[PDB]
Amino acid sequence: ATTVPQVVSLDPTTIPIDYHTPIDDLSIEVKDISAEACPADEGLIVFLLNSQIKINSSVKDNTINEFLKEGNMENFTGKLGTSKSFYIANDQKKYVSLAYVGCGPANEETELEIRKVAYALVTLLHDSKHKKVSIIFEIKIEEALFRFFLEHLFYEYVTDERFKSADFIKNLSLHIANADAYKGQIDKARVYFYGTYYAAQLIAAPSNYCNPVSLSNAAVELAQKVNLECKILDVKELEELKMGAYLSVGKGSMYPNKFIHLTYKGAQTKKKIALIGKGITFDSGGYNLKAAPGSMIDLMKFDMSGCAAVLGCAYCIGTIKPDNVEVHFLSAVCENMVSKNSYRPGDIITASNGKTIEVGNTDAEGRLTLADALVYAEKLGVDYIVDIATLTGAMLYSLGTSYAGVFGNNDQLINKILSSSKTSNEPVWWLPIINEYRSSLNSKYADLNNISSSVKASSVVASLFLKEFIENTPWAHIDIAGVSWNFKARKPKGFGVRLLTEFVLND
Amino acid sequence: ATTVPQVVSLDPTTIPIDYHTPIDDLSIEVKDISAEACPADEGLIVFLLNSQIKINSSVKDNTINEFLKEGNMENFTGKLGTSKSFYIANDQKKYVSLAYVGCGPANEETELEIRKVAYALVTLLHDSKHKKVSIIFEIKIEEALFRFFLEHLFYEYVTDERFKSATDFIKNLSLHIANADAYKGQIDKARVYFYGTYYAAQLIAAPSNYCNPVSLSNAAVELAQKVNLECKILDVKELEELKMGAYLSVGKGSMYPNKFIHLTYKGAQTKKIALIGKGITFDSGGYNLKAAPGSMIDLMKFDMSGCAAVLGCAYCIGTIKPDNVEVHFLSAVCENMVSKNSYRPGDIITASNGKTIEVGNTDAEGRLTLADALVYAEKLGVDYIVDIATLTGAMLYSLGTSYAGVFGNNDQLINKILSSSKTSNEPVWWLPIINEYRSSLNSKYADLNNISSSVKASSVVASLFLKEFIENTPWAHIDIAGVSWNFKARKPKGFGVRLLTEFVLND
Amino acid sequence: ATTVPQVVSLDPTTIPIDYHTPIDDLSIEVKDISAEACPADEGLIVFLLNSQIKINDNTINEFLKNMENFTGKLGTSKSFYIANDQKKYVSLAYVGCGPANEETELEIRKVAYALVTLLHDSHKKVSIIFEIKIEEALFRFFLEHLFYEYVTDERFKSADETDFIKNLSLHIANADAYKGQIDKARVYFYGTYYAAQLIAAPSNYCNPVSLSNAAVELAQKVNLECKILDVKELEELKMGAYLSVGKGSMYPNKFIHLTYKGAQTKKKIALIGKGITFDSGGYNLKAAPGSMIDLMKFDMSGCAAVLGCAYCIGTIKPDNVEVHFLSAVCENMVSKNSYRPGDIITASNGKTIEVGNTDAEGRLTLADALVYAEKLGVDYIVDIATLTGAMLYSLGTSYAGVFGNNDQLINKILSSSKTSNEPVWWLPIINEYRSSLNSKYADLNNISSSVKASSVVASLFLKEFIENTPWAHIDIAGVSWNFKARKPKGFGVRLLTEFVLND
Amino acid sequence: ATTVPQVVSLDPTTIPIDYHTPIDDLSIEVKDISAEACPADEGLIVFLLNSQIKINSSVKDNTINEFLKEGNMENFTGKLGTSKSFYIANDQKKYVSLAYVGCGPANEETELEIRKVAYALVTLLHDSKHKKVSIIFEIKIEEALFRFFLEHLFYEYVTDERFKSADTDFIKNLSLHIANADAYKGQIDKARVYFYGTYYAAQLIAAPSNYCNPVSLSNAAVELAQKVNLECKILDVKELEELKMGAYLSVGKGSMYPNKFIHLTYKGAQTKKKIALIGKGITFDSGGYNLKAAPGSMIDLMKFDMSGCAAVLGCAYCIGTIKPDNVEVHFLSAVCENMVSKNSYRPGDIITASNGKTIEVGNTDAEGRLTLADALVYAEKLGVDYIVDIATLTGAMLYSLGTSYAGVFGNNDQLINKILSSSKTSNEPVWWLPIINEYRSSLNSKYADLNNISSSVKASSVVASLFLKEFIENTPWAHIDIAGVSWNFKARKPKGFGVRLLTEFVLND
Ligand SMILES: [Zn+2]
Ligand SMILES: [Zn+2]
Ligand SMILES: [Zn+2]
Ligand SMILES: [Zn+2]
Ligand SMILES: [Zn+2]
Ligand SMILES: [Zn+2]
Ligand SMILES: [Zn+2]
Ligand SMILES: [Zn+2]
Repeated sequence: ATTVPQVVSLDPTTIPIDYHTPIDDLSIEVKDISAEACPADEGLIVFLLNSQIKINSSVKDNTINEFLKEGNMENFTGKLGTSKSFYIANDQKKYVSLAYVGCGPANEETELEIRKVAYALVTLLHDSKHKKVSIIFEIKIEEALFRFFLEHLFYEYVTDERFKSADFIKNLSLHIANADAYKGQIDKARVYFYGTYYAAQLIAAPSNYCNPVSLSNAAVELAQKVNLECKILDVKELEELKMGAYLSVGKGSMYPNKFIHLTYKGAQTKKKIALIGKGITFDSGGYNLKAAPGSMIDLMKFDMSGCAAVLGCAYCIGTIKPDNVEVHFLSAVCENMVSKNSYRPGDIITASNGKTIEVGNTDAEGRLTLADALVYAEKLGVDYIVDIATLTGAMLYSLGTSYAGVFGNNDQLINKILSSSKTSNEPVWWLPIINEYRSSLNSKYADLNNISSSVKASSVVASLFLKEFIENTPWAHIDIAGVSWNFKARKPKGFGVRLLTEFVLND
Repeated sequence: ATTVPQVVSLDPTTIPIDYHTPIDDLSIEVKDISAEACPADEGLIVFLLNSQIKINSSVKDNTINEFLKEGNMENFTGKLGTSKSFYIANDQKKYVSLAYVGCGPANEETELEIRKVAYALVTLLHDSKHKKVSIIFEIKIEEALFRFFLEHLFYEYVTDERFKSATDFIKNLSLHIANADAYKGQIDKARVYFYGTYYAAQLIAAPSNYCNPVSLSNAAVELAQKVNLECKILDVKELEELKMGAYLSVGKGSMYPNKFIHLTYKGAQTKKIALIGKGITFDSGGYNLKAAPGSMIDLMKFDMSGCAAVLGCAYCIGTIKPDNVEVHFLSAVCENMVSKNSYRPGDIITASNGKTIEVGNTDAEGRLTLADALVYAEKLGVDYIVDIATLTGAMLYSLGTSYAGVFGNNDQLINKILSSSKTSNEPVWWLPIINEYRSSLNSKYADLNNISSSVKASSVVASLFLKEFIENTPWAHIDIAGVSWNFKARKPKGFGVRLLTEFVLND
Repeated sequence: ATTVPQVVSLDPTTIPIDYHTPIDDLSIEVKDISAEACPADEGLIVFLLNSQIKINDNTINEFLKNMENFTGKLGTSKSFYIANDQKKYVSLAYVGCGPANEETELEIRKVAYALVTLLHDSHKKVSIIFEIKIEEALFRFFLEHLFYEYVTDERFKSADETDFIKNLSLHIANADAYKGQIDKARVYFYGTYYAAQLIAAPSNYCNPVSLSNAAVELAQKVNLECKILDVKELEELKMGAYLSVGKGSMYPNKFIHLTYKGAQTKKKIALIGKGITFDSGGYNLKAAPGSMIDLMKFDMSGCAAVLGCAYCIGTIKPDNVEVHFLSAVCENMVSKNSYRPGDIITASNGKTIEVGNTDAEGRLTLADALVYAEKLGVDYIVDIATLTGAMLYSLGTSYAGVFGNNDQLINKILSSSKTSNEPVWWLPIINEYRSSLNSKYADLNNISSSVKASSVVASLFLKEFIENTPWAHIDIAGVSWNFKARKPKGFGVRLLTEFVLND
Repeated sequence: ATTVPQVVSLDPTTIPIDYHTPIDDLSIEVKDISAEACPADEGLIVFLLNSQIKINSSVKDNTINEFLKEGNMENFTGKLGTSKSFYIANDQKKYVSLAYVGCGPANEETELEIRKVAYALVTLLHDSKHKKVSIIFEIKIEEALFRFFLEHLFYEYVTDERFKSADTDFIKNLSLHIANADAYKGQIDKARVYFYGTYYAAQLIAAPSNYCNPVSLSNAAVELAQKVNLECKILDVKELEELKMGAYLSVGKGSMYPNKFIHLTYKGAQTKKKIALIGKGITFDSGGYNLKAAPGSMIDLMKFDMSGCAAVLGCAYCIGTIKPDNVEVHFLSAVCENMVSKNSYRPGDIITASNGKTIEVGNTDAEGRLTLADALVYAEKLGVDYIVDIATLTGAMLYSLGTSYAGVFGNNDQLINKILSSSKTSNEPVWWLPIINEYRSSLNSKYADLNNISSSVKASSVVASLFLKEFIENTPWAHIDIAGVSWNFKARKPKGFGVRLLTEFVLND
């Protein structure tokens, strides 16, 4: 591991990462709701019900089953997110916990409803210490949405304690009709959960823990754990490659720039893919400092969410090991700071493809690092290039906090991203690259400016800028500035890991 | 002729409207580029050419035709928007004006390129006083886009002089293009579509002291008489009987009574559509006054642009008179002012459908008027309800100034709007109604709030609020807040007229 | 049309004005410091000295030759009590004036303030010894400012003749030359005091109706012709710009037009003053930090200065000059009836104006006043008005700016500024900015698209309503109100009077 | 000291400068409009005409001359900036390019109109492949404005491509036809020199701050002094500390580039006035800890905070080339960079100027006047007759005089009127603004002798001039504030404002 520079001896030198979660010690069984009815012998028994629908399945325990047949759920409505739990004596006179969780109207369940049900369920788990949990699915739910339910359940259940100064559930039974049609999703849920969990752990780490050096060290360790080729480019080689845009952003930082390049090569029993993640470990804005009201400087540790989503996907692909596919996981990591050595508003810098860029705003630094990453990616000779980045805060005013935005130059590639959004249940919406705004990026002296003089549609403008660094490879750009961080829950979502993994696997 | 209330005798009482334009005195002829070559007789001959392509057409005048054969256009390269013009003597010793206008690379022309070509060409006309103009189309262009070129040409050519304190225009226009017979059907359509846009732009550009709820409803009456449409203007008392509490609350603070415009077209019996346009003749914001930097209060005469596009569509439909269709043109017209009688932030109002609304912001008044208009429209028993409105300024940060956004509850109707966008060449993009934001509209005391507490995706939120007033009819919503007013040119676009007209005619 | 409309019975119906001041009960005499020496006697004796220069009657003329601690610096002061031939009494004071022969309007304002501070903290007989060389015009200015700082405005206090000086003696070398400036000071002081009283009057007291009634009262006191134009006459005159501004006010517009005609033994002048009794900003409301909405009663300072000069001219009554005192008075408020941002209005000369900002209303009223003044067939048109807050960032709070279309008229304003000692600085009308006032639909916009030089833009707008008459424009937005003292200066009265009397 | 420090190897180490323009390859001739009438034999012919005035000059080609006697102005008004182009066969039946250009009403042309006419014609030169051009002046212009026309023509004709990644066809022959041509022939060489001096200053200003830093800028001055043979003296930090320039040195504390004080000296041949020209030279102004973060602070354009230094160096080129007699000129600039760092000076620091006066730093973004203070002290120690400083000092200028007229302050009426006279003959507009003594107390400090800003007076341009006057004791001194006029916001380029103004001021003394 490369040594992390420190100011005082108390500065941390590694990112604490939990490579083991309570889910690793969890048994998970899918059982037919009728032919393998829940015994209700210990722990928690949760019924997932639709609005104004009564319980229809049975439990093998006579006492509990007789209570259910009374059909008295008090004021439980089945309304989405509502909950009602209580303890009751079994046939062995042990007290088990029964619970109803509402799922909304029947046949209208989407990722939204799934997340609300999983959250309400985890609220009861955090308020208890059961060893066995039984979930009775009295709802119609597709296989991929069933897997997503388990992924989100685990996401809400496992808390992050790495930065606090201060016996979980061991068996999980899932009771649903046609159980055999869902068993193939269980161990996929394990992988997708941890990849998302890994990404969130990197995003939540504060910037004094997660810096360009420690984050690159973590990618080196990751590549060894899931058996990937690993290459970390240092400043000297970056200078040789003429990555002027990427190197200029890091000038003001005490941490040297680190360009992560991991490669997965599957068994030959064809397609080559480049995944690029924005990796700004902390974005102060530069001399265009984030000082305006609402600029959320205290949350800018999450400007490497794109890089985390790529590394989380690297875990998933490195674990699943698909055949006949080659994937490169890339991220130009650095830190955007204020210093005597920082690059200034108005500076003109040269990208690795020779194009000159006038820096109209140093807080638009992400696209500068992506420009050199895109040029690097196209030089690899891949069939598709996909980048994911917390780019434009204007995403909060367009799609908002639930739906990410995808831009691209190839309709076929865009449709693959939308498909993976459906099977991963990470919502994405297609937005246009409007050529009429291109002229607002013109510069009097440089080839381009990195920000627009006239156009307020920042997300569309930023996509136009990035497009200038792809010559003729199918390319797509996913802006997760609005969806990466959950402002209400004050935690990351790990958004993008499952989306990118589905894109690689279906290809 | 309802009397317009005045404060001083100098206050105007009508909207000046030009029912006759120079296009009504212009001859338009489409001629084959080779079999009816341009004679270079008099006036202006403009060659529309692509990048790095030589002139291939011919003129019947031998002096000029010999000049063209030399193939020296100096430094004109064909780049989009560029132009070169000069005067040269023909076979009769008369000085003719020749010109080249660049249309960009070949086979890449869209509504964007066409608008730029038409603008560069009109620059030459406004710098001249020719009686005859000949446009030589050396480009590949589809019929609908060819019609659009003419519509926009006239749009840039005819200037608005109604408010200047201060015959002289072209009389013959010849269009030389290959396979000319396929384009002749478009001319009369261009004449009607142009004036529909021209008419809408005149209502929008009229200042609010001229265009108030009374004078604009008077104009709608006159329009209905000139194109034979059924007309009905609902007054305050009838609106009170219909319990339009939301619409009426917005107008409480104005010296002009509310006026609900209802025009109806019914074609020969040889589908039923409701078109709703937002009609705030001036939006001061109310007690949530538009005082923040960048709120553009001086331009808020444009908050009736939706009403203008509906009336412009009414002219087009009332003139073309299609068969087998019935269209209702609706607009709840009012004015949002500050007064002792104004409704306050925090007031709870009741809509015509019984739902109570807490007014979290008086500057979110358009959706309140549309709410009662949607209830009114659904009572008519129509097959499609489409509204168009300058709703949310957030559109400037999402799609920007070129593309309008469309929301809806019915994918088949949304796709009909998208299809109408392609054949009208008024760009529109489909944006989602994200149900996760609906709870952001909940009110502690009323059924709904009119603005969100948490979500900043203002355009999505507004669409969720409007949806609460559509019970069971296919409905679509077009947000033209970003595209209606051309900020750089300081004039309106008349956006929506041709989009909505194409919608009615196609089915 | 002459009674002030009221919302409640307690709303005031007229402006309280003090037509008599303690200065009218004060006897003033100029004595030669050498010939008729100062007779010490009993009372206050004030010494006006320069820096590092020492003083040069009863007992203390040998007290004439001690003061130490007092250096003579500008504003410094002392005190002492004396023997006398008779004996046992007085006060005697030193007050500095800074280095010798470096006295301008600034130094004398501060000297007069220090002397008034002595009087405010204390007699009936006062003597001021002028051991300084100041010319006759600045000598009158010292007495004008002394009275200005001495008379307090108590019209709006709730608390309730014997409190003031009654005899003032001024000892100065060659005193025969200054004797003529005494009565001119009395006239000039009250003209400035009168203007200040109107400006300080709150907007609920001073409104378009009560201000026009005050003009009616003033004209009666100096026999000036007075004509007040009402809405109906303004409509037939087509003053659409001026009437648009007042649409949202509960007070009807009132156009003041006084006329003075001297005895013929020639020159015709038109003086225009901006008269917005309160400027809320309209729908372009003054809500940003720094907009000073609580002080916008001073947006009729120009009208106040014009009426104050009407008093002086109506009192001095110079020969061979005809003067017209004009002010389109109104109130800029927010209401269902107010004109909106973006409205297009028609001025009385036919030009259409797009209202890019309802807080630029002053120039709309002046536009119709200028057209009105030019139709009177005069030789010079001078307007004074609190137009642009940019003046605070240009010349500041001490110097006013003057623009115009005629160099000779401008230099006459500049020379009047020198003899009136109201500082003014000449600023340019830069024609390159004219294009920024173009409107896509109207002939003109009232504000600029791109140019931030806002005081220059405003003058370009005003110029559009003068066809072919010498015209000058004085922007007093920065100098009218004394922000640290929280009172008006009455700026412009003496400047305009000097311009009229010198002709 | 001369090495440019770099953070990465890709950081530039020199300011690219075009020392050769297409104007250097263009032949220019002035011919009498009557005794040497244009032949209209080849190339492009442009007539400069006033509104509603017919063509009055003739031309040798009888076909073209016949075309001229016939109107052919059916849509040409002569309105300012309008034009009309023709292709016409001459006596030899070859097509000739001929164009009309409107200059507005007669006898009303100022620098404003001439700037628009020059722009209109650059369009025709760009849209024409003719490399021989003849301009016929059918308008009344004095010598100085005629020179200004050529200067601005060149300014708009040449483009700055030093920072484009892409990539010389220009006009080669220019004939100027005007009445009484003999009186205008001397303006040609002057316009050539005045143009490049303006062009050179605009190149230094347009250079981004990572190219133009205190080191590379002083090195450019060294190179300029060699090319034009001037004495060059660059004072480094150690000598600056010896001279006790605490104000100037405090501003650059937070920069990675060391302070560089440029001192160029011209001494004309003896056949004896001494002038000192000081330019503000902040290569980048972030504002310091008083960071430029407020809306409209234009932090992305603050590479132009050395526009004064550029105008002085551009003047040095002109004086070094023209080489007037019996004049000694000093070209000074205290160059530095105002940055945020652990080493920067803080708001509220008290620093000591080289004349002993202590200064409380009420705002670190008012650093320009602090560097000028030590530069003014240095300048008066030279014992000169006039001191003139030029600086992008107060953003308030944009609200007072605006984008077209600069402001001049000073302590000497005679020098101020010389600056105003230079403004008329250089056609760089300037307006005289007052130093109002009543605001002086607003600069007093409870602890220091002075504050660098006022907290009560908002007339910041006047206040700044009052501050600078505290560092001139007994020498005629003028101060030219070009913050509003230096940068053309609509065109997005510098003007090189001040070069010709200062050169005219030196030459006519
Ligand atoms: Zn950023
Ligand atoms: Zn960032
Ligand atoms: Zn609104
Ligand atoms: Zn609205
Ligand atoms: Zn105002
Ligand atoms: Zn005002
Ligand atoms: Zn600064
Ligand atoms: Zn500066």
